[PDB]
Formats: sequence, C-alpha cells, structure tokens
Amino acid sequence: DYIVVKGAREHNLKNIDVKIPRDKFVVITGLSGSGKSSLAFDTIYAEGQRRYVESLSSYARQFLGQMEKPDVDYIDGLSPAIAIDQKTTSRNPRSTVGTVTEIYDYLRLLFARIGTPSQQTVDQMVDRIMEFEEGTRIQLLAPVVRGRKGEYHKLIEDIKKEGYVRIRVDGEVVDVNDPVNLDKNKKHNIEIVVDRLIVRPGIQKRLTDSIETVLRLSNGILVVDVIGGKEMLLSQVTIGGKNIYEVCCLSIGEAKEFFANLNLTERQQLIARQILKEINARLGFLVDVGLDYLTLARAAGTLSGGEAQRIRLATQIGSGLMGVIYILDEPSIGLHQRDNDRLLRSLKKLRDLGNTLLVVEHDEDTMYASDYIIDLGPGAGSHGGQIVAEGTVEEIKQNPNSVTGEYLSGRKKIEVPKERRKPNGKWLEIIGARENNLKNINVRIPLGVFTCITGVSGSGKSSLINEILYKRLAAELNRASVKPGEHDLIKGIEYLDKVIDIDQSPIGRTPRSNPATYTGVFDFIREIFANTTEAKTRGYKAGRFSFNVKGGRCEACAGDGINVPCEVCKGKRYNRETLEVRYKGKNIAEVLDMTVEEALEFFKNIPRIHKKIETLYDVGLGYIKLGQSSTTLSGGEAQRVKLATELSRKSTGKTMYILDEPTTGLHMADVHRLVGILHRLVEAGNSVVVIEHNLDVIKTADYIIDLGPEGGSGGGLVVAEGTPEEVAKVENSYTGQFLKKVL
Amino acid sequence: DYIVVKGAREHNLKNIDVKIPRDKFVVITGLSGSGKSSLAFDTIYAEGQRRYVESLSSYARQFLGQMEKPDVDYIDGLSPAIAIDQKTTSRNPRSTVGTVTEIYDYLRLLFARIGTPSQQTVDQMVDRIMEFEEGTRIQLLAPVVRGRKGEYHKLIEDIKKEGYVRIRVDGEVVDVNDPVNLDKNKKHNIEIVVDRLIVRPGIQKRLTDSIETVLRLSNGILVVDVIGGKEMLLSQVTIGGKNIYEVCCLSIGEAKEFFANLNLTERQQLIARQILKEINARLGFLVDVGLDYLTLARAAGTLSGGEAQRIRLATQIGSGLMGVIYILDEPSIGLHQRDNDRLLRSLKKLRDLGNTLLVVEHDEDTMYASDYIIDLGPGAGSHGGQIVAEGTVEEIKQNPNSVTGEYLSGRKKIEVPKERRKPNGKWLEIIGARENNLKNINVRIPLGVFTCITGVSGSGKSSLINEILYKRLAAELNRASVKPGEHDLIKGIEYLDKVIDIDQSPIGRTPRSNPATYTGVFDFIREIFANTTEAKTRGYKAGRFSFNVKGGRCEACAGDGINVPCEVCKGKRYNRETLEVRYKGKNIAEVLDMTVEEALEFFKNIPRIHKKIETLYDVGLGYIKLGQSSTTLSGGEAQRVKLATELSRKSTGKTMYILDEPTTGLHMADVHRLVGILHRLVEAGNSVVVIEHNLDVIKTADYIIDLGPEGGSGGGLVVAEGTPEEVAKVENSYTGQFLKKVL
DNA sequence: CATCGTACTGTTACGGCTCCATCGATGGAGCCGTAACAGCGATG
DNA sequence: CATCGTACTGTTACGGCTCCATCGATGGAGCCGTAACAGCGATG
Ligand SMILES: Nc1ncnc2c1ncn2[C@@H]1O[C@H](COP(=O)(O)OP(=O)(O)NP(=O)(O)O)[C@@H](O)[C@H]1O
Ligand SMILES: Nc1ncnc2c1ncn2[C@@H]1O[C@H](COP(=O)(O)OP(=O)(O)NP(=O)(O)O)[C@@H](O)[C@H]1O
Ligand SMILES: Nc1ncnc2c1ncn2[C@@H]1O[C@H](COP(=O)(O)OP(=O)(O)NP(=O)(O)O)[C@@H](O)[C@H]1O
Ligand SMILES: Nc1ncnc2c1ncn2[C@@H]1O[C@H](COP(=O)(O)OP(=O)(O)NP(=O)(O)O)[C@@H](O)[C@H]1O
Ligand SMILES: [Mg+2]
Ligand SMILES: [Mg+2]
Ligand SMILES: [Zn+2]
Ligand SMILES: [Zn+2]
Repeated sequence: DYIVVKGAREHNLKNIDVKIPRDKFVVITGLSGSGKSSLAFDTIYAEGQRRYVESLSSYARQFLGQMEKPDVDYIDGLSPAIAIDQKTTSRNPRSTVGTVTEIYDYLRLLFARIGTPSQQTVDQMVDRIMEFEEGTRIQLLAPVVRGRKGEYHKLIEDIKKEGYVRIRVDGEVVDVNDPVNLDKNKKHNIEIVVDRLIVRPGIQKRLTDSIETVLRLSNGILVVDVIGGKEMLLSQVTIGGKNIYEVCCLSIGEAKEFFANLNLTERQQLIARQILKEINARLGFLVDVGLDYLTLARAAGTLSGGEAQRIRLATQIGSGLMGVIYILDEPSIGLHQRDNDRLLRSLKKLRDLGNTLLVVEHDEDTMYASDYIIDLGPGAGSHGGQIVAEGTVEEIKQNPNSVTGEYLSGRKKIEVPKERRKPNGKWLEIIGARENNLKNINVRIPLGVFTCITGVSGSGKSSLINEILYKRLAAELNRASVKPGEHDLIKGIEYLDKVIDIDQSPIGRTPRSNPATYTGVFDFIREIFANTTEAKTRGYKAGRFSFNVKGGRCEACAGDGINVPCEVCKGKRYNRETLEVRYKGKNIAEVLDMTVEEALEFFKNIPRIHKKIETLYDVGLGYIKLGQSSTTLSGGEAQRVKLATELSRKSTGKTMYILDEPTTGLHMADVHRLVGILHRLVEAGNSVVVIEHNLDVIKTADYIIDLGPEGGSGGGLVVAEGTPEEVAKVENSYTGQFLKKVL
Repeated sequence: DYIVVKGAREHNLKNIDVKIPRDKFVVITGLSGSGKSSLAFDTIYAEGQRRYVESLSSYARQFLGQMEKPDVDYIDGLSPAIAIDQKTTSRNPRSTVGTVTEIYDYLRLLFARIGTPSQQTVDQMVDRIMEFEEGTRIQLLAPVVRGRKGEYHKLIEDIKKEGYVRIRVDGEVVDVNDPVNLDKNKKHNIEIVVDRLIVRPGIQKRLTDSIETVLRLSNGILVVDVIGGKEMLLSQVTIGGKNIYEVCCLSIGEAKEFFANLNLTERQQLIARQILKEINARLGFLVDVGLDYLTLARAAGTLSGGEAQRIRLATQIGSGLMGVIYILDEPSIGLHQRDNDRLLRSLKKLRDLGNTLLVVEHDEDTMYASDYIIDLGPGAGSHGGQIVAEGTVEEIKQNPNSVTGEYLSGRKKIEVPKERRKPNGKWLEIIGARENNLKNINVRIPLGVFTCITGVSGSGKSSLINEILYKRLAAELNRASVKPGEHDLIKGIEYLDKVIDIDQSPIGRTPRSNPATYTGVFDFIREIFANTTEAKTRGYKAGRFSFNVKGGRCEACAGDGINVPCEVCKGKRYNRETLEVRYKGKNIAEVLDMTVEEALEFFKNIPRIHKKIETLYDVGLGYIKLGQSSTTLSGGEAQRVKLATELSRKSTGKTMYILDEPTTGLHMADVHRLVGILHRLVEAGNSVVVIEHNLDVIKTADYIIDLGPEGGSGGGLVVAEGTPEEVAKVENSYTGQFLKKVL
C-alpha cells in the first residue's frame, strides 16, 4: 500500500520521512539541486537493488554489481525496481537501433527457433507416399552414386552379391547379372531398385519395411519413382518469406505490421508465443511514442536527442511487467509537448497494469497528470533536501511553502512582453539547406532580436542550426577547421563578429574536474597564486597549484585526496609546502573550498575572475563550491555550469548566441533566470537563437521559426514563421496550438 | 506478515491455498512424494527468482537464468529468497573447501587490499627525518649509479657542469673539479652530495626543497647519511606475519582464532571491515556446526556426506541477512543428532535476525523445534499434493488426518523387539584397519544378525565399511578389480557367499533413464517383446523396442517424445510400426505407462520381472509409473528405486548386505517398510550391516558398533559395542545418550 | 570313468549420451594541462 | 612616412587521465545399451 522511508540521509537529505503510495502515478518535484534524484535513485532503487543482489552468488554479484549503501534507517514496502538514469549515454558507432532496443536478440532467437532452412522421418515418408491416389505404380530406389565418374565394377559386383538384381543406370533399368558397360569419364547415376509396389490401403507394413531398407542402404536418401508422374526426393532461414536482413531493413511501423499479420501454425505459436509477444510489445511501444519511421538497422549514434531518449526508454519500459516499481528520472529530455503527451499516455497504460510510477520531473503536464506529488526544498544544495509540501496538484498549488506550487498557481510567472522587438533590415538567409532530412528550404533568421527555433522532436532544427549555420559561421569568423553541412550559401555573415554555441551533448564527469576548472577561472587563480612573492622565492609555477599535476600534489592520495580520506596531506590533494603560499591570507585549498557567493566578495577586484564568478552566480549556482567534484554534480547543476562557461565570454555587441535546448534539467525558476540573462544579452545589441521546446521560453521570443510538420522523412519544412501570436494563429502548427493556450 | 499462495498447481499440487507466517520457523511436512519440494522450491522460490530476474537486462538474464514459470494464480508477501536444493552436488577434483565456502575470494580481496608487500612521499620523508634528535648532522645524497661498472667520465663532467661540486665515491667524499680515477672493471657507487643540513625546528622548507631536488635528480631514490649513525634509505604480501598459503594451510578453528585477535590499525579497519566481518561470520558458522578441524586447503571431493552437506549449507547461510526468506530442502542429510541440533541452533540464530525459515524436513527434532508446521498428503504421487493438516506441533499431533502427526503422537510406531538375535559363533574380524582417520582398531562384526554402525558424522564408519570391508569382500567373492583400503587382514570371509552394497553416492538424472531401465527389468520386457512371433516376422530385436536406440525410435522427436509434444509419433518415442507388436494385447508404450501395481498383475507369471516389480511395490513405489522420467523423480523416490534395484537380487542364504545411510529422503512410513524388508532378509538367514543415523532403525538392530568419539582426526575409535541397551548404558557415547530417551 | 538331455544365469569392459561444476578486456569519447599561433597620436 | 611606450588577450593542436559501452566452453561423472566372460544319475 505504501513505501515507507524513515531517516533518509543520502547526500543533502535531512532525516526525511515519506510515505509513497503504491500502484499510483507519483511525481517527485523540487528545485534543481534539492535532492529528488538522491531521494529516488540513490535511496529507493539503490536499496532495492542491493537487497536483490545480496542474495546472489559471488560470481553473480561480481558480474552485476551493486551501488553504494544508502544512509537510510529502514525502507519498507519495496519490490523489484526498474530505473532509468538521468544521465544520457553515448553509444558506440557499431551500435544499432535494434540492438539497443534489444529486438535483435528476440529476432535471432525467433529465427533460430522457427526459421525454416526437407527433414523427413520414416512415418512422414510413408504418409507422403500414402497421400497419392489409389492404383498408382511406384518404385523405390536407393541411389548409391549421385554425380560421380568411375568404372564402378566392384560396387556392381558387391550389389549383386548382396541380393539385389534390378539396377537402373542413366535412367534405364538393366539386370545386374547381365554384363554392362559405362564410360569411366562420364557421370553415371547408379540406383538400386528395391521394391515395385502398388498404392492401396493395407500396405503400410511392406512400404515401411522397403523405405527403411532403402534408407539404410542409401544412407538417408530415398527416391520415389512415380510411373507417369513427376519424380520426388525425400531425405532424413526465412519466416513469412523474409530473411533476417530483409526484416531488419524495414521501418518500425512496417515491421510491426508484418509481425501482426504473419501466418503461423499451432506448433509455431506454441513454440514462440513469448518471443512474438515481446517483439509485439516493443514494436507497439515504439510506434506509440512516435518512432514509426526509423528502420531497425539505423545506427544509434546518428539519432537526435528526443529519438535517443525515447529509444532509451523503450529499452527498459518497452515490455511491461506487474508489481514492479518504475523509477524514471526526467524521461522528457528533448521531447516536444506532443511526444511528452504520448509518453504520458504510455506511462498511464503501464501503471494500469498494476505498477508503481515514481517519476522525477520538471514539466507541468506530468504534474497535472499525476495522482500524488512529493515536493522537496525549499532551496538547493545545503538549503534543501527536505519535504516542503505533499499531496495532489491542487493541494500543492494552495501550499504556500512550495515554490513549484507557486509557479503552477500563477503567483510567480514569466511575464509575456507587451511589445516585441522588430527586425531592423538585417537578416541571415540560408539558401538550399538540404542537410540530413531538410527539403531544400530557405530560412531567414533576423539579427538583433530573440529568435526561437521550434518544432517536433526530429523535425530538423538541430541539423539546420548546429550542422549548417554554426559551422559556417565558425569557419568564417573563428577560422575553425570544421566542414559545414549541405547548403548553397548563407547571406548576412558580414553583420556578425563572433559566434558562441552551446551544444546538445553530454557533459563528461571526471574526478579531475570541478566548476573552477570547467569555467576556466582556475587557470587565472593558479596564475595569481604563482605570481606571488612566496611562490617566486620557492620557484613554483602555475602547474604546481594544480591537483591534477604531479608537481605539487600529494603522492599518498595521488592528487585525489581519498585512497578512506588521506592522512599525510589530510585529503587536501596538496603537500604541506604548497599549502603555504597565501593570497590575501588564504591558500589554494580554502579558495577551492569557497562558495560562489564567497568568491564574489573575495575576487571582487580581479575582473577576469569576477566576470566568471558573477556569471556562475547569475545562473543561480551561488551555493555551489568552487572545488566540488563534477562526479557529484546534478544534471541541472552541470548544465548550468556549462551555460555559465559559454555565456561568460566577451560580447562585442555583434556576436551570435546559439543554444541547443539549454533548459534540460532546469526548474521553472532557473528557466526564469536564464530567460532574464538571454534578454539582457539581446538588449545589449546581440542576437540570440534558441532551439527550445519550453513554452515559457518560447512565449518571450520576438521571432519563431517552426519546423515540421513531423519528424524524420516527414519533416524538414517551415510550417510557421513570425511572432508567437502569428504562429499561434496557424492551425496546422503544433507549437501554435500549444501557444494558443499559453498566451 | 503472511505469504499468501492461491491456486498452486505445480506438479501434483491440487489448487492449494496456504498462508505461511513470516519471520517464523516454518517446517513443511509430508510423505515422500506428496509435494513439499514442489510447493516450496518449485513454486515460492521459483516465482520470487523469476520476479527478481525479469527486471534485469538481457545479458544479465542470460548469464543468471531463471526456472520454469510455476502454475500458481498469485503469490503475495514475497521477498528476496535464498534456496538450498535437495540434490547433492558432485564437485571437481580441483575444488577446495575455501573455494566452495567462498572464503578464498574474501581472503584474496583482503590480501590485495591491506596486504603489506617502502613507498614514501616527500612529506613522509620530511617527517621521518624530523623524528631524529636535535643537533644531529645529516647529509642528503642522490645516488645516480648503484652497482655498476664503467669509466664514468662523461657523467662526472655533466654533473660538474650542472652545478654540484661534492661527490662521494666508494664511501669517500671528493671534489668533482679535482681529477679522479676509477677502475672500469670495478663496481662504484657514485653519489651526489646535495645538502649538508642540521636538525633543528624551522628548517622544514629547506629540507623539503633538498629532498625534492634529490628525488628529481636520483629518480625517486633518497639516501640520508646520518653522521655517527646507521644510514637509511627512503624511496617513493603478508598480514599478521602470515602469507596467504600459510593462512590457507591452517584449520578452520585456528584460522578463526587468528582472525579474531589480529592487530589492525584504524585505517585497515575502516578499509576492510566488511571483508573481516564476512570472513568472521563464515568461520564462526563453520566452527558452530562442528567443522573446526578441516583445513581450508582440503579438497572438497574427499569430504564425507555430512561434512559436504554442512559446507554446502555454509556456502549460502554462512553470513546472515535481514528480511530474506531461506528455503532449505532437507538440510540434515547425513548428519548425526548432535550435528542436527547444532544446525538447529544456527538456524534459530539466523531466524532471530529477522528472517523467514521454510524448512522441508523428515526429522522429528526439526518438527519439535518449529513454530509452524504445514502438512501435505494424505499420500504420495497423484494421491497427495494437498494440505491435510496445519498448525503447531501439538495441533498436528492431535490431528487425525495427518500420518506424520500419527507417528509423532505414538499412534503408529516401529516396535522395539522384545528379544534380540545373538551371534552363533561366526564373526568378521577386521584387524589393523588404518584407512583414512582410523586408528588401527580391531572390529568384530557378527554374522547372521542385524548390525548397525553408528557414530558422529566424520567418525570413520564409511571409510571402515565401504573402503575396506566391502572392497575386500568384492575382491574375494565377485572377483572385482578394485583395491581395498589399508588393513592387515580380514577373517571370516569363508562364511559368506555374496555381497550386495548400496553406496552413499548421488543418483544421476537423465532423460534416458526411468525406473524400468534403472532396475534392469526393461531389458527383460524388451527381450519378451522381441521374442514374439510378430517381431520375429518383422525382423526386430531387443534394441528395436528401446527408446534410446535409433533403430525403432521416432526421429521427429529424437526418441524423447518432446521437441512441445511430438505430432508424428504423438510423443510416444516409437514409430508406428514398432507400436504394433503386442504382448497380451498391449504394446510397449502402454507397458511403460503402467503403474507398479498394474505391472504386478500384468507380469504376475514371468518370475524375473515379477520379483523386481514386487520389490518396487515393497519399497512403497506402487503409485509410480514404469516409464516416468528420472529427471521428474523426487529424492526419496530415486533413493527407493536404487534400494529396490539392489535388494531385488538373488539371496543364497549366506549373502552380506551393506547399506550406507539408506534413509535419506524417506518419511517415517518408508523407514518402517525398509526396516521390515531388512528384518525379513535377516530372518531368511542373511546378515545386514547398516551405517545409519536414524534412531528408529537403530533401536531395532541386534548389534551396534559405535565409532568416535568425534569426527576427523578426533575420531576413529570404537566407543561402544553391543546390543542397543548396552550401548545406552555407556555414558560417553552420544548414540547411547540419544538411545536412552528412545528405548 | 564316458555317455546321454528341445537356444542358460549372473557379473564385468567399452562406446555413446546427458547433466553439472567451474572459470575482463578493448575501443571510444570527454576533459585537463601545456604549448603554439594570430591579432593610437604628434611632428618634421 | 619613422619613431616612441615598465612581461598582452583570445582561440587552436597535442599528450595524458578517466569514465562508459559492448561483447560460452571444457572437463568430470553417472547411466544405458551391447559385447564379453565365467560357472545330476545309472550302467557296465
Ligand atoms: N555524492 C554526493 N555527495 C555529496 N553531495 C552530493 C553528491 N551528489 C550530489 N550532491 C549534491 O546534493 C544535492 C542534490 O543532488 P541531487 O539529488 O542529484 O539533485 P536533483 O534534485 O536530482 N537535481 P537536478 O537533477 O539537477 O534537478 C546537490 O547540491 C548536489 O550537488
Ligand atoms: N548523421 C545523420 N545521418 C542521418 N540522419 C540523421 C543524422 N543525424 C540526424 N539524422 C536524422 O535527421 C532527423 C532530424 O534530426 P535533428 O535535426 O538532428 O533533430 P532535431 O530536429 O533537432 N530534434 P531533437 O533534437 O530531438 O528535438 C531525424 O530523423 C534524425 O534521425
Ligand atoms: N516435473 C514433474 N512433472 C510431473 N510430476 C512430477 C514432476 N516432478 C516431480 N513430480 C512428481 O510429483 C510428486 C511430488 O514430487 P516432489 O514435489 O518432488 O515431492 P517431495 O515431497 O519433495 N518428496 P521427497 O523429496 O522425496 O520427500 C511425485 O509423485 C513426483 O514423482
Ligand atoms: N580420501 C580421503 N582422504 C583423506 N581424508 C578423507 C578421505 N575421505 C574421507 N576422509 C576423512 O575421513 C574422516 C571420516 O570420513 P568417512 O569415514 O568417509 O565418514 P563417515 O564417518 O561415514 N561420516 P558421514 O558419512 O558423513 O556420516 C573425515 O574427517 C573425512 O574428511
Ligand atoms: Mg537529478
Ligand atoms: Mg524433494
Ligand atoms: Zn595525501
Ligand atoms: Zn516423434
């Protein structure tokens, strides 16, 4: 009935007790960094997996592996759990859609089980001959030589001595006793005539005996000579007329149609019902989410973000179970509203089978389509990790201590601008863009305003922007050695002086990385430290103060601090001599131990450091430490670190900003902060282009370039273009339909 | 609170609903073949394992594997389950006790984690030098050449050009500027003097700088020359003074003592607490059950039945968990009463940790030491598979519908004989028996009476009987080519004419085996069928009617009948022509489809077949089919088939019967049947020797030869010898102590 | 001590069948640190 | 058209570190089927 958790203390959680209803659609909600992932994935799934694994052999435990033991007193009401991680995976080039979805294994099993390559037994042969009409004259032959050249005299003598008298050679029956002649260089088909029977009921015994002796003499080969009829031969991989490659070269929808109407007998059904059911469920889920155009032979590395996310989901939740907790960590990454609604319908269908759904989400549609909501807060980092509200959507909305309820209820909102900026005659015209699935379209992107590129997941917006416009602009301005996509020409590059791009790619997590190193400010800090008088006296350089460089780092901990915390250097990753150069009475370890807000006051005089620290504060990461390990960063925190890294660069007043879905893992407040930053950048005279699926960002855009009307080969055309109201007035545009209810 | 099972239909179960209390000692009870194993192992454990496995990846599912899906409507209250199978396992010769118990892996991890092979950092070297007293004169050296021969002129010139002036050669300090001479064929130790410091507080910076430059110049080698003191060298697997082989060559008790008082610092404890805890738990369980004499390097194939069973238990239940169902299928195989009591104490300790115990048992001590009892019956095979009684021990005893309650309450019992047979001057004297752990004892075994060999598990009774007496008797009488054990001589063999032995070994389960083939009566049946007139007319032989021979078996099913049941031959494993030779109007398939009681009436005229069928009926297997697959036979049924096979042989009135614990897997009624058969054999003038642990069998024996007083190196001596009352009068004999409460 | 009588029982080798125990590495991608390269004004 | 000014910013190649995806076989033992081998009586 309930999953009772008491005394949860993982990461930033503070002894929180929660009762999660079972067999319900439960949504975990909070600010970015509050501890939803630590509450669900790091506690509930971790404990369930640990309990299941601990009852296994040492070989199995080593092969599978278990996560770290959570700091929870006791958790009850558990069951088998299937979890989808928040982090996106990068796949090998050899990987395939069918291999990732695991339909290839089921296809291989089906082909090895029921794939038809004639193997007949004695009884089957007897029945086959019995199928003939009564009165037909037949002869049973035992071919000893089939396609060979030789004198064949000893063999004939042995056959005659065995007892057989009738032998047919070259299709003519001759007596073995009478001498015969045959060319040694000419192929001959020597066959022994065993019996000359008649077809009538009641000769089963004699026919079976003759077939048995023929099979014994000819080693499993029987030839039935039908007098006046066509001769037949009896001896001891495609399904439905399609090979494995042929069935793997079809679309998902066509494969589902083929597997839905294939003709199978009772034996084949009883043999492969389970495999057919698994394949049907997987293909049905793939068609339901919207991936009915991809072929099963497509490489998984070439898929877009939304398609990759949907295939990752289909790998785990493709075939539903019963009595299993499903933990999904933001399954709506890079998905349009339509795709999110289809996923929600699939999730409700999965829950209706008798499953518990524990979905961590930042979306509002999931919030409105949820039975129960658990709110965490009231802040992020050390200021969160405790439940601030609980109940249904309405109770959360009426709750004054929940920020997400405040944003849902309209108390806090992102204002829709009263007046939108208009283009001033400067445009970027892309002519003949035919990259990937684009259909030779001409797109004009206004300069100096806020532009949003909208469209369904897979419609061709990343390929239009990142693969063509950004690459051409980089080659023109930054002199990068990258080749752009397929296009005729781009006009209007002379109006720009720089390009800054944030891509839609995973962020690498390493123990050698932290916000300071990622943003590039640690280099300035190290140079400042190495420029002091003490470092000059001791002959130190910038690499001495790096914990990844074996010049001043502690060798006991190998620069990591933990081997169990280190004791010689106290886990600070620096030896005692390095931790003596002090800038403003503070060494490098305490500088790394500062928060962003503290570093704002400490480094308020150095402009290069101050700009980056101010950007990190602006994206809302003021609570984070400058030296926190990147492996211990959340998805939203890592995304915001990347955003600050790219947005803390110099602006000349004519630069172009390109962002590829920068909202991933961001709560509605972080979206507000990002929107404010972007609009300030635009007001400074720059131009910002955002490939976005969020309606809160979209409704504040001055220009919108919709793409579609579908994904894959069904997309690649501009379906709407103009201000958000004009796009909303378009009937056939999905983004306009969803904007009509927002504006 | 409860594990609710509804609609269980696995094997012979008939829609039984059971509520098993949780966190209790629950014992499953019934006749042999009633369906206890199918109820527990084939339903509850199977469903739990299937549910846990289905939530895993395809790779993991293939690597681990899952059992067949049970025919159960729904089962609730499940949790992770650890199960010990009833079947005994045969291990490879290379296997070891430590490897089987899985202590070897933990030992390897401990040695790889904390095993000490001097790796020092700069700070550690500085601290070590600072440990010296104040005022001491030291010199830092960088040895560039250590044990080499050469002219060494370019190296000296390079060192001088670098800046260093002081170089010590052959232990004498010389100036690099002044010319020096050295033999090219003589080894020289060239060392560069870097600094000549003093020991006082406040020289940490200079000392660290000198150590760093010395380490850089000499590539991680530092030599500290203490003036007036012993020189020391600083540079950049045994635990507790014992190697891995040394710690693996100790006894289990000594290893536990060593691991209980080993000296470890805080770092080592924080590193390997989990490994130490696992090793301590495993060794504590091994000592508790009674295996405190085996060394961890002993081969597992040389262990006795009880030791092997205890080690198999310790593999799974050695380290306890919490909230886990433990399913044990007869864990008291080949164990004395004392060992069974120790195992019961361990099981109660395991249950007190918060675990559910589901123990299938035939013993009475387990019944009396159980919180809840579930009784199945009222018979075996198709006559059982339904719950006939339920409740505590007293309720079961008062229940009139439970046979086990009847035997517990004394309503049904095995009578103790009023008068015991006395030896008639014929004895079998074994002189100088020193096989295995025997201590050169002389044992006299009376002839013509019922003799029982008793003793603790491991005391040396199987080695005394099977390895010496049976092998010598076989070599003397049956002319077998087997070498006996270590003994001087055996007297009295001239009083015997034959020997029949039932060994304590596993029974192989193959699809090609059934009771008819195992007992050897199928050969007679096949000969009878091949001797008919129809088979003579069709030229058939005895191998034609064998389903394992490719002469008359169906090739579609390959003689197995199932490929999904076969359709051409209807799964009968014979082709249509073979199923036409009828003996008394019945072919081979219906003969194989007979029960033992049916075959008693059908074959009542053929004496050779009738004797074997009558023996199979006598051991109580009248409900079984003559052709039931051996893979679908229970442990008790297989044991009884083996017993009937060996006891259905000719008796000359002077044969010797040797049985090595024939009670394994037998309920108290099957024991009564076996005791009656054995006593009839003895009354026919034969002699029976039984190595038994069952008190019901023991109390009916005319003579008893106790062995002990312990197992392993602590046993091998006769502690009692005489009638059961005389043995009961012995104070130091465990068997006498347990018999005192029975007689 | 020789002769006769309507195809005899029990126990072992040997080949074929089947079940069960026992046992990380390589390439790809992202990131950090370091080296390398390009890019107002006044007077005679 | 030449001259002067108290160690300058931003973006790319390249090597080293680290995380993550992806992928049955062999010997031993037991059993079955087949071939192989050993083992009263009366008369002259
Ligand atoms: N291993 C760790 N040790 C200590 N703190 C951690 C660790 N991992 C994460 N944190 C911090 O704990 C807080 C909560 O992290 P997490 O539970 O991942 O957040 P989240 O709610 O899933 N946020 P997001 O996914 O961005 O919406 C953040 O401040 C993290 O930086
Ligand atoms: N390298 C490639 N080769 C072939 N087809 C590709 C390749 N990359 C992408 N595609 C396809 O091109 C179409 C558009 O993908 P893309 O333009 O990258 O995505 P998008 O429209 O931005 N969608 P998303 O990022 O998920 O919201 C999809 O059908 C992709 O599968
Ligand atoms: N796979 C099977 N299919 C059909 N019947 C089976 C199968 N396995 C076992 N049986 C029969 O089902 C009955 C119960 O078997 P099982 O559940 O193993 O008994 P059990 O109570 O554990 N007996 P035992 O272990 O000897 O004390 C017996 O008559 C078996 O012969
Ligand atoms: N091949 C062997 N080499 C060395 N020791 C052995 C061997 N076989 C058995 N032992 C040991 O000899 C002792 C007696 O074993 P054994 O006589 O076979 O058992 P048992 O007394 O009949 N006990 P059990 O059958 O379990 O009730 C035990 O300590 C065994 O570990
Ligand atoms: Mg998260
Ligand atoms: Mg059983
Ligand atoms: Zn250290
Ligand atoms: Zn068949």
